[PDB]
Amino acid sequence: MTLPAFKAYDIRGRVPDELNEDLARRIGVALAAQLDQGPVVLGHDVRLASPALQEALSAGLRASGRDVIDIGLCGTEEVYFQTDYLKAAGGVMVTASHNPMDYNGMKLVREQARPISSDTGLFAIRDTVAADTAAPGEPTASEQSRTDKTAYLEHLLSYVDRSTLKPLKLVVNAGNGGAGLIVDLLAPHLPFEFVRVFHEPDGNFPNGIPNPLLPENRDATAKAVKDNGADFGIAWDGDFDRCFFFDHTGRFIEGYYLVGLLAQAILAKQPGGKVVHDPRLTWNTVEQVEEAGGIPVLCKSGHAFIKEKMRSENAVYGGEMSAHHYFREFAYADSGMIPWLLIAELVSQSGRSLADLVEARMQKFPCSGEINFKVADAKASVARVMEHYASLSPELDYTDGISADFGQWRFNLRSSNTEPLLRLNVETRGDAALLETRTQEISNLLRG
Ligand SMILES: O=P(O)(O)O[C@H]1OC[C@@H](O)[C@H](O)[C@H]1O
Ligand SMILES: O=P(O)(O)O[C@H]1OC[C@@H](O)[C@H](O)[C@H]1O
Ligand SMILES: [Mg+2]
Repeated sequence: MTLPAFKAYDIRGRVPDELNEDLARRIGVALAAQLDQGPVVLGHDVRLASPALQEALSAGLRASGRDVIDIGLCGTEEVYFQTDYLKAAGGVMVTASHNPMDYNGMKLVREQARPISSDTGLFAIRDTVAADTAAPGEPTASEQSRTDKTAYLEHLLSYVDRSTLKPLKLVVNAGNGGAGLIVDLLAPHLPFEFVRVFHEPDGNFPNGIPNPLLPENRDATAKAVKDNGADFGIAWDGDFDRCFFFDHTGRFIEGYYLVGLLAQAILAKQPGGKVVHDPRLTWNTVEQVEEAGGIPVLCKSGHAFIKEKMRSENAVYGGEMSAHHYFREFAYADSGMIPWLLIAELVSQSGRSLADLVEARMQKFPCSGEINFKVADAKASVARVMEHYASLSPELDYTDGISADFGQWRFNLRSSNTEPLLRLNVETRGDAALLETRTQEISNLLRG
């Protein structure tokens, strides 16, 4: 077999049988052989074992003659930003944010923070590590500590006109991940009043592993919004490359609707741009992008595909319904910080609440939410769905699984690239009844 920690998009496994300091050192050696010239940026998340894994990575890299730029405890987006900003040969973020307590991982990028994925270097690294029985060399390169966040913070603040911001009251919930450290560095330069929930970084995660999608975790942010009369709330995953929004009523806003909203926010600053979106939920994004004079570009889901498509299109912005938002000048990469700054500015300038910014769009294009299925035979289940609907002759697109457009309703059905599951999304043209009957019909077919 092969080392199971090497997945399609990153490295992820239980410590210490699937990921440990010796593997991390070997990964550093192998990474050095996979990159063009230059130093390598390293950072890590709040998990207790993360520093030691980073240090082993550094030892392997420096044994291979790579200078290391240690950016410290950070978010994943800071590894992306510093790798590109400093013109480094690549970067590694030590994190496996959503996984259980005994798990860690690594996200790897090359020049300009371009992803290293299974077919673009990661499995080459895996195979080198797998066969590497050499004794560890000693370091022949240096490590520098570079914890200055000025250029990163200035980049974040460039997405808003400070003089137009109003003193909104914002709930922020880092979930004991790392997001609060950036919020607090930004706060002196913003007029907002922050209500800080689960704010201190704690790798023991006393309030649960950060995952705002779990209803119990979602409810902590919703309660804080309602109880404090906040204008909106923001929660993050642990490495804070994903952001999650709650309007003033406490209602969680499905990520689908933020894609169109953020696209309009960016198109106001960069008119006529191309906007990359995924195939799971589309109609609202296409309409809002075109209404704002942008050009929507359909792309397979998954951060590496989004980024490569954005690059080829000079796209100003990309958005996935899975809470990932990508910005051209941010190394074409995803940020959990840029989106809430943009939303705070929209609310400030428009005088409209976040609820009003999305309400009509949610009524116009209601969606199922992503529904996941572990079935005995994914291929037979997909075929059962398609055969059932054949007599209606949907328009079919195979960008990412199967997308079927029936006119007043559509669905996307695909296999996950990170887990052995099928993922379903359905939306309709303003018809909540059709949404529910079709969702339940597909569900029954998949479970058959
Ligand atoms: O654990 P994370 O690396 O923070 O999240 C990743 O794995 C979980 C997915 O929901 C995310 O979209 C993906 O980015
Ligand atoms: O498991 P997957 O569905 O293949 O990928 C997920 O993890 C990475 C994100 O880019 C995707 O949008 C998210 O859906
Ligand atoms: Mg994350």
